[PDB]
Amino acid sequence: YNDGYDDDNYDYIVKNGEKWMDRYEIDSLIGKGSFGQVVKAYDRVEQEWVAIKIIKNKKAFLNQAQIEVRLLELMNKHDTEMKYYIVHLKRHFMFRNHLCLVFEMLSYNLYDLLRNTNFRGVSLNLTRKFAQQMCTALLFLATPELSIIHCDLKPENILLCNPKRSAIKIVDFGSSCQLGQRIYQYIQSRFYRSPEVLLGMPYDLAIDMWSLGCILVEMHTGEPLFSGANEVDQMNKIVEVLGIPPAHILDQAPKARKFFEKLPDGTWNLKKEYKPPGTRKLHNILGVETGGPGGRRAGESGHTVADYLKFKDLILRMLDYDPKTRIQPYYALQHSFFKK
Ligand SMILES: Cn1cc(-c2cc(C(=O)O)[nH]n2)cn1
Repeated sequence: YNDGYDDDNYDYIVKNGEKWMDRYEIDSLIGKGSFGQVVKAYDRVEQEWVAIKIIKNKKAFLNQAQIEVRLLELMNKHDTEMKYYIVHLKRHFMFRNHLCLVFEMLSYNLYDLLRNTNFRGVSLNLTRKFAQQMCTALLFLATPELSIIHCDLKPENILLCNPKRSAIKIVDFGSSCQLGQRIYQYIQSRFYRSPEVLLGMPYDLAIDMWSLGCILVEMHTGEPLFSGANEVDQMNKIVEVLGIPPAHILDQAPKARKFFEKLPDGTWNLKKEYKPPGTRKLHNILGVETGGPGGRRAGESGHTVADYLKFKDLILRMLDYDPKTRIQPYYALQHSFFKK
């Protein structure tokens, strides 16, 4: 395989200590994905640490990574400080028949941060810092020239700049596209997957705001909001919290009847275990009136009933079933939850 450089997965066989083009010293493997691998490397020439994404030696992944490079370079062009919430691609090159994207070195992902809380969550004040940054990132992505749908927002794809600060960036535009082909695909990681995608409808940038709402509840509670074992379980768990989707959505949805039944009067209900629809209130999940998630924020700074009510209002607006009326990033940033 590839003069002995590749395994039977078309991944490059990483050897710690290896030196590339008399410039990069491979330190270690920090990441694996469907695209290939991510390694920590010291760039001798610029005297800095870098994350090198080594794409599999297979034309499908190489072609996809060429779109990824194009989108990252498109974002890099922009003369705005909002692009500093997106991972910086420094350059790319072909090496031993692998396309390599050289990124800035970031730190732990938000999933590592949740594991460090022992899955009990971070303060509302830290959740607020992360929410403000992520809404600015999505405001940037929805710049008309860009119109980029990330398509895979989740804690694992949000990384701290460094382990000491609250500063974060979005990584992994490997699954990303520009708005244009209004088509259905099976996309987003299941826990963070929007009702429109579950329902087989075409998607737009609002799917990233759905994911963000799920992420921010999980950051504070310590656990995924909607942890489906499959699509039916995923939709059932969404309906536990938010109730039955609007009829005008289900009437247009190719996969409506995978989860719902149309009754003789044209109203819809869940198909033939689960809490009844709308019984698992976000009010109760967040512990608005009971000192936060499992009561653990009882008498803490900036954890008032009014603080929780603002958070709950913002999340409910991000978890709108209707992608047309789902809150857009600018209006999220104007939300009273951010007024301190
Ligand atoms: C620590 N670190 C990981 C990364 C990184 C970037 C990506 C990506 O864009 O796909 N994946 N991992 C950067 N720094």
